[PDB]
Amino acid sequence: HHAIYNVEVETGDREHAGTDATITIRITGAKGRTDYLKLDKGSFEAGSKEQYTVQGFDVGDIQLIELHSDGGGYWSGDPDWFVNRVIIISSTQDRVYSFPCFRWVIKDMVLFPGEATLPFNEVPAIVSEQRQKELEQRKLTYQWDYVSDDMPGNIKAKTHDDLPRDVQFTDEKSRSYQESRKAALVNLGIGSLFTMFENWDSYDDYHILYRNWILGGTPNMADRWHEDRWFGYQFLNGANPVILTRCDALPSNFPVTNEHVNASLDRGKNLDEEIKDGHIYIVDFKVLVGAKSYGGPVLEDIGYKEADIRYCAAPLALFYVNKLGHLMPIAIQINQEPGPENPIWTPHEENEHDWMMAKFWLGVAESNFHQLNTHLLRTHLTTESFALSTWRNLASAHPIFKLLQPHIYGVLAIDTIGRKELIGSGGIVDQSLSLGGGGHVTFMEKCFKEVNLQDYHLPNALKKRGVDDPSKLPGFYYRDDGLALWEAIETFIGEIIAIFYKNDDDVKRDNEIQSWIYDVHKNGWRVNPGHQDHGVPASFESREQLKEVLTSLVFTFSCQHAAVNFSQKDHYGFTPNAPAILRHPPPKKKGEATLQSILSTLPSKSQAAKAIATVYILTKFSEDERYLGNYSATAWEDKDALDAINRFQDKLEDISKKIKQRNENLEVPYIYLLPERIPNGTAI
Ligand SMILES: [Ca+2]
Ligand SMILES: [Ca+2]
Ligand SMILES: [Ca+2]
Ligand SMILES: [Cl-]
Ligand SMILES: [Cl-]
Ligand SMILES: [Fe+2]
Repeated sequence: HHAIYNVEVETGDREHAGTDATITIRITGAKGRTDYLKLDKGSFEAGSKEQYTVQGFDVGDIQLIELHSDGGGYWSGDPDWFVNRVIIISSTQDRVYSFPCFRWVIKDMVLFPGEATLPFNEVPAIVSEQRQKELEQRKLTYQWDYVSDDMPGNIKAKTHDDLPRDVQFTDEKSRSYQESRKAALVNLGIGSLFTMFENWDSYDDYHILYRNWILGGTPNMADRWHEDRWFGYQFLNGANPVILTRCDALPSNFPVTNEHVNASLDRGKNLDEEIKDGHIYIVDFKVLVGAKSYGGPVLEDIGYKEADIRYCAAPLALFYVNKLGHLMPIAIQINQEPGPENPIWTPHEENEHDWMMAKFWLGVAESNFHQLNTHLLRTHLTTESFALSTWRNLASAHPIFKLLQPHIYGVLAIDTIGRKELIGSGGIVDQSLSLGGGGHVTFMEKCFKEVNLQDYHLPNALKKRGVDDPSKLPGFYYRDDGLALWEAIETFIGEIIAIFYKNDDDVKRDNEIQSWIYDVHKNGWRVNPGHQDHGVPASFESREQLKEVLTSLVFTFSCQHAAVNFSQKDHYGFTPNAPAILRHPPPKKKGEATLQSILSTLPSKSQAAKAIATVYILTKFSEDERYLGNYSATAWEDKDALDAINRFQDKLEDISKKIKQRNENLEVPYIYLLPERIPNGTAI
């Protein structure tokens, strides 16, 4: 009683997926196991589907398989082998066994047939043993490390190439990244020569700086940045749509009166009435107090007491929804502590240059807050903790591992690269931000102390901010598109949960999902001295709770990151629209600003050029990117999971059509939350 096994192996299409190592396969079932059988005839190229017929002991019902690679011979260039799937038919069994993989094969790989399972679901003992062994190994490979006591946990890895191959960039992403860095150096050098002796004379001089870059079009604020309406617009639909809140009373330290702003109001009501009516909005950049900027200045409540010396601010700014539904800037106080030396500036300044300068100070605060808090910390660095916990704690056979895989990809890679090339001394931030030079890390630490997982729940966060009423605050497309996508992701995730978890007891009994959240709770977002609670539960008690955390996480990896990252070309491409460095301290009296003093405070030509270069690198989509819901490289087998995926993709298609229809009637289409433009993950 031998059996004949027909074995088909599908190698992934990605670069270097293939192998010339000698490959064998051991088959285990109810009756025993075969020896390692050779899969020897023909090549294993990328994208190949290769068939083998091997004979051995009849194992009966197949329960697991083991692939072994000899790691190549002397001439083998890249023996590591990326395997999509193995399909086996045994001559003795009236069944097709399907073993999804979608992971790199180094020397040994154990695979199980059929649908995903929770750890307590009934399977052969040998399957449970192998599952436990996988997780033991994961914990050795995937280890916690920390920038400081005040930063979320990251993966331990010296450089990108020290990362497990499963979490490195694909070669296509590495090429996209490395080529972007080369192109940026070339464009910077050519632009430097071209503008070398230019007398930087006017705001329009900065337009030259994006001209020799492939950005996907002229920044859409280039022609309108100087208009108060479009300045206001970007607090809803630009790169940092996260800080504006409804103002139900002026802060005590921001003493704006009806006299300051009455000339801007246009619905027939005074400031107090407009506040009650829900048409008054505010930003408060208080968190920036104490920030250390390059060259040494330290920000105080009052502001500040040839060298590269940079400045920031902690402003408050007031906005008004006018009768046409436009969000208009109506008052700015550049720093926190009000008085004659830190007054209230309005669009009605006697000296028009004073109002423009006030707007630039608001923009510098916004840029440093956006790049470091909204983007780097609150997408990349904080979600990285969850990516790491997924690898540490969820088995590859776990349905939530399968769900998260397409979404967690990239973040470990880019952050590992970034801990050198973006956050590191001399790096991207140091050249392009006021807070570069070291103050940027302290600032992220300060922000992290306040981070709560509830912040990542879009509907709750928009409601908390008072920005979710379209009748009071119209024209807010980040909200509208974000909420549509939140709902689609939440529906999908709930349907997936319902397939594998039949009730709350199933969640409670799932030791892997419990380990997963506890690892983040205890080791990931550590509540350390001086930290607020981080809102990370120590355990899961229900399917609804599991859904809310997964939805928050998936939405952040994909949608949130896209909205605050890929919006950067339009926001920052024309430097005066959004300066990230200022070179002189703020005014201590009114009447000082001239075009010339403004141009000397704004970023230099080369500072501006480096901001553009940075944006170019951080916004480059890889040629192998997969966008939201594209699950072509996922390990699902369950028919009901496949159906839930179908419904999700169809819903995303409907959302995409609705967004395009909405956009065809907009002066400035809002495109960053189209599903075809949202990567599954945070990869750049
Ligand atoms: Ca290879
Ligand atoms: Ca072949
Ligand atoms: Ca399908
Ligand atoms: Cl055998
Ligand atoms: Cl499955
Ligand atoms: Fe990013």
